[PDB]
Amino acid sequence: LLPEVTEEDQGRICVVIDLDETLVHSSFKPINNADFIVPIEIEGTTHQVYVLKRPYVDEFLRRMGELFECVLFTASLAKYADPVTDLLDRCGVFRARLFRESCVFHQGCYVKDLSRLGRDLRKTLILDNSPASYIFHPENAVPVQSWFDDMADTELLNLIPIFEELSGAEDVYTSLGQLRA
Ligand SMILES: [Mg+2]
Repeated sequence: LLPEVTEEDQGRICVVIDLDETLVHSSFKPINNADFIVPIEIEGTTHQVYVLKRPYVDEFLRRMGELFECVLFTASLAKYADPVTDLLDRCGVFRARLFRESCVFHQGCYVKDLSRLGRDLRKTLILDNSPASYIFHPENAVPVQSWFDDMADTELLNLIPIFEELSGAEDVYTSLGQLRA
């Protein structure tokens, strides 16, 4: 599902990161406030999508790129997720981008089956505001609050030390256990 790990990612934990409401929040409603506007052609017609970036996402993503092998894994469709991530990931942090079709369908949910990834699950984390994405691996999860438009959010700032603590772990199940301890 994922390309072979690179030379530089060699010993790194693999962190799977969701897009909508975790890193960004999108809408069809025009706003003046928006960080990006992306044209998406819908059933062959063209819809402006207005995207707000979550506070600190740029610095959060940069640090993560220094510490982990970062993957984007979203249940949204590529035609949306690729341009939005292209503009969001202004430093090239994501090694891979997986979309709706790499998810499994579980009666109406799209689950991110971490075991299809080709990485040691003892060295994999998932960051996602929907517990339904991680039905099969809640023990690898680092939950995060949904975000929409709150400019005073500091959740990604709060989480940086957390991942800083985790980044050298040999088994995430032990580490998350001691973090929660
Ligand atoms: Mg989400």
